[PDB]
Amino acid sequence: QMPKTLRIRNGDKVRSTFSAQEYANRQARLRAHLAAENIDAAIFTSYHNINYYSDFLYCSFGRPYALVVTEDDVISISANIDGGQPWRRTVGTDNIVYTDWQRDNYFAAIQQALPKARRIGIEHDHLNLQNRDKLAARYPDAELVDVAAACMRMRMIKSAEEHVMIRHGARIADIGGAAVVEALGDQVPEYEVALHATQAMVRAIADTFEDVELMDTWTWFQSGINTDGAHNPVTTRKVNKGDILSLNCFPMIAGYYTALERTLFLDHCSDDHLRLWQVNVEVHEAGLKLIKPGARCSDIARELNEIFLKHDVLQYRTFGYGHSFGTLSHYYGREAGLELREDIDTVLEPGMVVSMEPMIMLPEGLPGAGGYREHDILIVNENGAENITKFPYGPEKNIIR
Amino acid sequence: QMPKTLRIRNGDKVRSTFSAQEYANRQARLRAHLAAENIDAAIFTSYHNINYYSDFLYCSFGRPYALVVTEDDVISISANIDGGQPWRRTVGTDNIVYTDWQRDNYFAAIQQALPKARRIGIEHDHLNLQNRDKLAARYPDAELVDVAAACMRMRMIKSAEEHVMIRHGARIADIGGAAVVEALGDQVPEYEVALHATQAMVRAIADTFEDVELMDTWTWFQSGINTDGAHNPVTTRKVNKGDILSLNCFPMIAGYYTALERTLFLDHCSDDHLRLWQVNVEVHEAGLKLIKPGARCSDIARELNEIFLKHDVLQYRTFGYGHSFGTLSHYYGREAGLELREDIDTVLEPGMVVSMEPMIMLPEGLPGAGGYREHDILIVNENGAENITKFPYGPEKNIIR
Ligand SMILES: CN(CC(=O)O)C(N)=O
Ligand SMILES: CN(CC(=O)O)C(N)=O
Repeated sequence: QMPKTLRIRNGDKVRSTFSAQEYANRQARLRAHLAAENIDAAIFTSYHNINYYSDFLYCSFGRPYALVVTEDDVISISANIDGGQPWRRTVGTDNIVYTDWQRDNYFAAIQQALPKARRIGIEHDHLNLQNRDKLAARYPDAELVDVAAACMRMRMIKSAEEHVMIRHGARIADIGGAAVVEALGDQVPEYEVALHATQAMVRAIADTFEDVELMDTWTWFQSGINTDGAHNPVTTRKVNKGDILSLNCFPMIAGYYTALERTLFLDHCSDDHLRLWQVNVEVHEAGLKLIKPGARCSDIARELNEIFLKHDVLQYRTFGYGHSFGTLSHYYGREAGLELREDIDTVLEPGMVVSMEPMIMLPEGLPGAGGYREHDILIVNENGAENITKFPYGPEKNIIR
Repeated sequence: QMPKTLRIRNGDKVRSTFSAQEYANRQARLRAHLAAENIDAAIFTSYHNINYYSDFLYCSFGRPYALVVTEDDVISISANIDGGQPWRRTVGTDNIVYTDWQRDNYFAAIQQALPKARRIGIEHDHLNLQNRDKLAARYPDAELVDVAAACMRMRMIKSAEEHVMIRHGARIADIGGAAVVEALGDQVPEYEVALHATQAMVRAIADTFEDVELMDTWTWFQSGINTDGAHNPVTTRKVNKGDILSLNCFPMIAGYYTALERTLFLDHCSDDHLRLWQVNVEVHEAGLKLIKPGARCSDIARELNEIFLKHDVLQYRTFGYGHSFGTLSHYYGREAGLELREDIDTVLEPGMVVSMEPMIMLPEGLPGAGGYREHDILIVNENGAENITKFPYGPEKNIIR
C-alpha cells in the first residue's frame, strides 16, 4: 500500500552551518512574534526563510516544501525523492516526508504537522494562488496572515556568526576575482573565464567548510555589449583588447550570498572609457563614506545622484546603489526594506550588511558606451561600516597587462 | 523620481533559439486560446512561460518580470538593471523597462503595456499573493483568470524543433556522462567530479549553439549515503571503491532541460548491491517497453510496481517514474499533467517527451543500502517511442575499472 507520509531518518544529522544557540535565537525571536500576534503557527514555503530557520536549503523541481513553526516544534516537510537529506540538515524538532503516489500529499504532511489552527502565518510574497487556495480548504476556519514582512525585518540585522560567514564569503569572491584575472587573455570566450573563476571558488568553499554542500556558486564575466546588463548571462563572446569587461563572482555558502563586481579592461582602456570609469569610482568612494549608522537609504541615493548630475551622467544610471545580504541568491531571498533607492527611508543600523554598487551604462553609439560598476560589501557597526571587499577597484589596478 | 519606465534598444536582436515560425505557431495557439476564453491579455510572470513564448529567460534577484500577450502584442517587462538584453531576446513587439527609483514601477510598466482589460489571464501556480493584490488594484474592473493550466497542456506536446533541441541536449548529457567517468578515481571528492562534468558540458553547448547564453548547467554526483535522494547537493565526500555512486548531468540550453542519470561503482560492486541494481535495471527495461501513444501514466506505474513487488522492494521506491521535458529546470517549469504517478490518467500522445527513471533506496545499514536510479528520455511518436539516451546503464558497463 502507498502511504501519503513517512519519515526517513537516514544517516546522522550534519554539523550545522551556524551554532545551536544561533538557531535557537532566530527561532526564539520568531516565536515572540507569533505569540505577540496570536499566530498559532508559521508555515514557511520560501527557500530563504526555510534556510534561515532550519539550515535546510531545498531543491524544488516543482514540488512544494514547508517549514512549520509553532511554540513547541519546528517541522520540515520534504518530498520522498530527497530521502534522509532534509532530515539530516533540519535544526528543528521533526521532518515529515510526503510521497508522489497521490496528488497533494504535501497538504496531508502539513495537516499532519499542524492538525488545527485558528491563525496561520504565510509568506505573501512567496506563496502562489493555487497553493493558497489549497491550504485554505484544509483549514477553512483559519485566518491566514502575512508573516514575510516581519521576518524580513528580522533578517535585516545580522548576527556576529552571520558576519563571520559573510567575511569568509567575501574572501572567496576575492579569490574568484583573482582567478578571473588569471584566466583573462585576448580572444578568451566569456564562458572560459566564468568556468575558471567558478572552479576556484567552489574549491575554496570545499576547503574552508567540512559539512558543506557545494551549490549554485557562479560567475558572470561580461564583455563589450554584454556589460550592458548587470545580470546578463555568460555568452561565447571573445574578449578583445580595450573592450570594457565586468567581473562578477558569487560564492553561495549554505544559502549565503556574497559578491565581487569590478570594471576591468584588457591591455588598455581609452580616455572616453577612463573618464566615465573615473566618475563611477568617484561615486563608489563617496558612498563608501556614506555608509554609517543613522544614515537613511533614501538620502544616500540623493547625495550620490548629485555627483553623477555634476558630471552629466545621472541619466546613465540603471539600478539602486546597494541592497541587503544574508540568505539570498538570484532565485531566492532579498530584504526589500533594505534597498539603497530614492524612496526607501530605512535607517541603517549596526549589524546590517549592505552593498555599495554604483553603475552607469552608456548605450552603444556614445563614446565610452558600456556598463561600469563596482561592488563592495559593508558591515554596519558602532561607528561606521567595515568594507570586507579587498580586491582593488578602478583604473589604477584594473587595466590588466 | 527620475523616470518610471523607458525603452533601451541597445545593440541588435539576437538569433533566436527556435525559428520565427516556431514562435509565431506558439503565440498563435495562445491567442486562439485567449480569444475562445474572451481573455483580453495574458500576463505571464513565470520563467518558463516567458521563455516559452518570447525566448527571454530572466534573472529574478528579487525583481518581477512579465510578458504581456494580446491578440496584437507580445511585450516583455524587464528591469532597468538588465539594460538592453531583454529586448535583444524578446521575440515580440515591444519591451518596456521599469526603474528602481520608485516602488512598483513594474506595475506602472504593465499599465503602460496594457492600458485597459476586462479579463486578464494570469498564472495561478506562479503568481504570488502580494503581486496579485497589487495587480488587482491596478485593474479593479477586471476579472483575473487562470491561464497556466491551458499553457501547460499546450507546452506538453513538443514540436519537431523542440525535439531536435532535446536530442541535442541529451547528446551533451552523454558527454557530461563520460566526463564523470573520466574524472572518477578512488578518493576523488564529489565536487571535483561535478566540476569536470559540467565544464565538459558548458564547452559542448558552446560549440553547438550560436547566440547561446551559457547559464545553470549542473552535475549532481552522489556517493555512499549522498545517493539516498536524487536531488542531493554535492559534498566533499571522497569515493571509495565499491561505494554506490550516482552520476546526474543536466545541460540547460536556452531554458530547455535534459538529463542523464546512471548508477555506477568504481572497481566493484558487492553481491547485495548487484542484486538490487539488477532489479532496478529490470524495472527500467520494462518501463522502456511501456512508453507508447495511448498508454496511461497510471497503468505504467502500476505495472512496474508489480515487478518491484515480485522482488519485495516496492516499499523502497522514493518518487514517480518520470515526468515531462521542455522548458524547466530545478527552479522553474514542469508540466504537472505529465507525471508517471499512480493516480495520473493522462494518456501519452505523440510529441510528448518523458523520462523513465525508476529508483529504489535502501536505508543505511540494510544490506545494499544506497540509492539506485537509471534515467533515459523517450520521444513519443505515432508508433512507440524513441529513446534518446545513449549512455550505457547497468553493471556490464557501469562497473568502472
Ligand atoms: C545583485 N545585483 C544587484 C541588484 O540586483 O540590485 C548586482 N550586484 O548586480
Ligand atoms: C528531475 N528529477 C526527477 C523528479 O523530480 O521527479 C530527477 N530526474 O531526479
